[PDB]
Amino acid sequence: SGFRKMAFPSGKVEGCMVQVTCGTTTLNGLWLDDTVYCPRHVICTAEDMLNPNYEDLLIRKSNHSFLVQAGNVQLRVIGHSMQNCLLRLKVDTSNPKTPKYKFVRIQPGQTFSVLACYNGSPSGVYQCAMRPNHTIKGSFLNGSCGSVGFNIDYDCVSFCYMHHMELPTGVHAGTDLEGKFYGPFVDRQTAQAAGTDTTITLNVLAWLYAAVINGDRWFLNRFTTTLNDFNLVAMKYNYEPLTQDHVDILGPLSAQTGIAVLDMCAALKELLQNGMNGRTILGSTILEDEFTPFDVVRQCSGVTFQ
Ligand SMILES: *[C@@H](O)[C@H](C[C@@H]1CCNC1=O)NC(=O)[C@H](CC1CCCCC1)NC(=O)[C@@H](NC(=O)OCc1ccccc1)[C@@H](C)OC(C)(C)C
Repeated sequence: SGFRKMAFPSGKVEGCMVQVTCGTTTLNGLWLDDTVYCPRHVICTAEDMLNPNYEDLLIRKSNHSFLVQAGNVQLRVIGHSMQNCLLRLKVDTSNPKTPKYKFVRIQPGQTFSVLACYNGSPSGVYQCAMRPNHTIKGSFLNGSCGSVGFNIDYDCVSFCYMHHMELPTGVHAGTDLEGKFYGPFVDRQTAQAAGTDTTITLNVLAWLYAAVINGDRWFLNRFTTTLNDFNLVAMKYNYEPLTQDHVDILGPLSAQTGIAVLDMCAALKELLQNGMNGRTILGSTILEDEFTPFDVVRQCSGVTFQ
C-alpha cells in the first residue's frame, strides 16, 4: 500500500495565519482567539540584529507600532507583551476560524508538520523531525519567520514550533509557542552553529517495522542481540543508544509483526555492518529516521502482509 512522509492536513492552520509588520520588517503571525503570536525579532532593525535588547527596543514602541493584517483585512492591536522570544499582540477581534488547540513542546526525535508561509499566505506543507541537536531540516526563505509546526489529534491542533532563523549549515531553529527556543540558540545574529547530530535509532527501528508490515522481510536474520551489545555498534555508526524505554515503545509494532525488538535490533546491527547490498527498504537505499513509532501506526494498516 505504500509509505510516504506525509504531513497533516493544513486547513485548520491556514485559517490562523496572518501578516505582521513593524518598521521595515514583515513576517507571519499566528492568530488564535484574540491574540497574535510572532517572533519578537520583528521589532529589530538592520543594526539591532547583532546585539538587540528586546525589552529596551520594545518599550520604545506602542500598539500602533504594529501592523497586523488578516487576508485583506487590517486588525487593530489593542495591547502587546513579550513572552520569552515571542510577541503577544492582542487584537480587537477574535479569530472566527480558531480551532480547538493547545501548545506543546515537542521532544527530540518527534515529528510534526510545517506550514511554510510568506506574507501571511501559506505556500506549502511538509513533515520533518525535531533533530537530536535541536534543529530541523526545513525549507525556509526570507520572510518565513512566524511559520508554524504542528500535529493534529482528532480536531485538536497541537502547535509545537514557530520559525525564527537559519543556521550556517542550512538547517533551521525556532521556538515552541511559549517563546522558548529549542536548543541552545538565541535570537541574535551573533555566530552560532548547530551541534553534532545523531541518527534517531528508535525511528529507524520503527521504519523497519513499517517495511515488514508492508511485505518484505529480506533484512531480517536468525540472530538476536543484547541491548548492550547493540549499543556498542550504535556508537560506532553515530546512532543514539537504544534504551529499555525505546524497546518498550516498540512493543505494539513488535506484536503486530511477531518480530522481537532485539531481533529487529540484530537485523539493524547487520544492516549497519554490511550495508544495503544495492537493495532498498520501502523504496529507500538508506535507513530513514524521520518516522516515529506513532507515525508508522498512524499510516500503515493494522494488518501485516505476512
Ligand atoms: C525568517 O524571515 C528569517 C529566516 C531565514 C532567512 C533565510 N532562511 C531562513 O530561514 N529570519 C532571519 O533572517 C534571521 C533574523 C534574525 C534572527 C536573530 C534576531 C535578529 C533577526 N536570520 C537568520 O536566520 C540568519 N541567521 C543567523 O544569523 O545566525 C547566527 C549566525 C551569525 C553569523 C554566522 C553564523 C551564524 C541567517 C540569514 O544568516 C546565515 C544564512 C548566514 C546563517
